[PDB]
Amino acid sequence: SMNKSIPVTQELICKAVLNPTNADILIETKLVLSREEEVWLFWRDSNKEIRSKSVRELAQDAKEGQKEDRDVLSYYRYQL
Repeated sequence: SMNKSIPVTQELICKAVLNPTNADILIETKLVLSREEEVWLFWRDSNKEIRSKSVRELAQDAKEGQKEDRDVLSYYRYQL
């Protein structure tokens, strides 16, 4: 609501969005560290294949003009 919660609908959406968390990857992005350290992210394309790519690689591809990279970054920001 206007800078508030009204948690009744909040707990509905919280319970609901965790059912497609069991079926997690809509293209929902998961964050895993390198374990040298770097941040990698995982998502599944339309043809249902898992893809991985570094965040800096995404940044440089966006600066290079990749439409799928644009889509992935926009989806990631909106998910955040």
